Amino acid sequence: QFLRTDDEVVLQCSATVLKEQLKLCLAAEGFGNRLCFLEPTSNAQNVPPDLAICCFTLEQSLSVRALQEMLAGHRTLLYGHAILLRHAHSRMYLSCLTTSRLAFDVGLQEDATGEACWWTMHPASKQRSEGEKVRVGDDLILVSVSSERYLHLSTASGELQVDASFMQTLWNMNPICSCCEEGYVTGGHILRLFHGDECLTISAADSDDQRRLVYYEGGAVCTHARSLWRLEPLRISWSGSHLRWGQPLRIRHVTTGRYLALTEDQGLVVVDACKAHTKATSFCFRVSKEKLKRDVEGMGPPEIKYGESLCFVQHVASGLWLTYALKKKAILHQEGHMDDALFLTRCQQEESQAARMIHSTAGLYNQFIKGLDSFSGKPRPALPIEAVILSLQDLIGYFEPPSEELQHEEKQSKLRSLRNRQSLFQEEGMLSLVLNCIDRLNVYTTAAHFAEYAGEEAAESWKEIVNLLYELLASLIRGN
Repeated sequence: QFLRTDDEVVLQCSATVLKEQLKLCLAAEGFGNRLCFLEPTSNAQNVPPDLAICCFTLEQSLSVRALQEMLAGHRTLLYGHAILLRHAHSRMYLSCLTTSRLAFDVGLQEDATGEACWWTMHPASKQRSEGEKVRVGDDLILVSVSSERYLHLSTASGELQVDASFMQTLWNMNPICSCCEEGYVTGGHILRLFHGDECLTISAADSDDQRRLVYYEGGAVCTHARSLWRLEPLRISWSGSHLRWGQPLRIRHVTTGRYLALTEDQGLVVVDACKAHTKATSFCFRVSKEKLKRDVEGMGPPEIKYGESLCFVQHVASGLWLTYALKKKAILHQEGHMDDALFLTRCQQEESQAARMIHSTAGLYNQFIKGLDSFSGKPRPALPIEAVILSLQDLIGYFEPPSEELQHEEKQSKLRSLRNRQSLFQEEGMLSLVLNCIDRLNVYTTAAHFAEYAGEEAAESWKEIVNLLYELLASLIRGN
């Protein structure tokens, strides 16, 4: 019950809305948007929150003298210590920026250099004092080392934001996962479900089923992003704890961001987050199909292990089994089949990171296209110019080939990674998506012609965006 280094945590805070208390977590994307925002968690039962981009890892915890000395294993956090928080997804570091939305902005930093990415911990009442072990559940105050300001929740002008202000905000460092038993399935893990080879998946990009149906498919899918799922149990705290037979959970598709569900209309499908309520979205792993405890504040008993555990998947509300009707459709059925038992294989981080990058990129460029069609016919919804420019720039660096000066053995390995990272993006329809943005923009002869249908301000980035889109297209194609 004490926070240590290399622990996954979220930074939670409280706010009152419509005479009711709402809990909010510190979230950031990194790629495309460095700025931090707040993800509400109170409404979890109706709408699953976007937890993946909330998870932070406690890298280091140092005394004021040690941090000054560095600038010149599972260690416990003490009050007065300065911490380095690493974003799980982006691999970037939580830092105090130099821009203002007299207060700075809070966001992510490419590399942990200087004092900007360090935050000191301080007791929130008389119950804790400098040098005491920081306990799980404690309220705390966080101070930016670079600016000497508080990690602060803002209520201006009419929305909830984060910044570095002279006003104080109480923060809870709720633990996600601690040391876990090696080879066991925990929450927030990204994996594949195997049958018998065959794995659970949705159809390829631009398919006729609108990506809403679920299939058992073999061949190349086992190495594609469309087959990856994130297990999300119904608890914000200790969601990263060992999964247990019978424990309810949501199964989220990574690239599409949709949730495995049972529908009165269509049956077993995949559903939008805003329509993913508990009754429809809750599944569990069963040891068998027989007729058939109390949730714990910890990692709990390790029950399900990767590869070795054969699991039956059940829908909780209906008690229906996950079965089938080489590509066969996945259905929910009362009796199912004697061979319904799946096994689970953990997906490694490079593939896992890429799948999420696809999700964020798809949604952003789809917003950019939708905004273009709105004024396509109409001459004279703000376009995400800033985010698109940064997204493009980030992915160009992501796909950038190795330096020619690097050693042959290291070059080859780096080439193989780049190729596979490209392959994942390609198989998720990224080329068409980049192309669709180019065609829409090319409808215009010059930037001024574009300014006749869009803001002159928007037109000021027209040539930049179009060059960056072509540059990405080249980087996605290059064979390496």
